[PDB]
Amino acid sequence: VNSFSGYLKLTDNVYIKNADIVEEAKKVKPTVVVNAANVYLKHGGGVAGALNKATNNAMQVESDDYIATNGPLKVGGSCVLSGHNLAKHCLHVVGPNVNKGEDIQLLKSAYENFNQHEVLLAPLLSAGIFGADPIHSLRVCVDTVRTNVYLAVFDKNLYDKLVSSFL
Ligand SMILES: O=C(O)C[C@@H]1CCCN(c2ncnc3nc[nH]c23)C1
Repeated sequence: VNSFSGYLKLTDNVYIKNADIVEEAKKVKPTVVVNAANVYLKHGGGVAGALNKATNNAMQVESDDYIATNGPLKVGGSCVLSGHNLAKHCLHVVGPNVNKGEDIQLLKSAYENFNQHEVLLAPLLSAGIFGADPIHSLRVCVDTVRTNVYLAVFDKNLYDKLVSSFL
């Protein structure tokens, strides 16, 4: 038993809810919140901008130090940093950005990072401003992640569509 509430169960291990991941994160304090990061950890908009804003820019400050030491992430890759006031840890995961021409097949590699964590609160990778089809992101998620993932979908219209079209 864990503290996530109001989720619909899609599979043995994948759950979904219409929620703001920032507000969901501040209430659950999950062990891991996933950020929809880019390779530079420049948290300007979308989920990342919103998560970073909720940390009063502390996420960005920590991220800039990470990049200065380690260089950029790979598309499909991840790093674990602090969760600040939102979670114990933040798993920054880089899904392909269709609006940059990145290969959608890397979406599976991106979701594989979730398997290193027993339980996660996450957005749909490559959705939103990253330009992928969220229905496809949810299919790849279900077919790739084996650990317990709680998906927060900000848009109520999208949430209902994802549920109604799920196979
Ligand atoms: O509806 C969804 O979950 C998908 C969208 C796609 C566009 C970017 N996204 C977001 N952008 C800015 N703030 C957000 N807070 C929660 N999600 C946020 C998520």
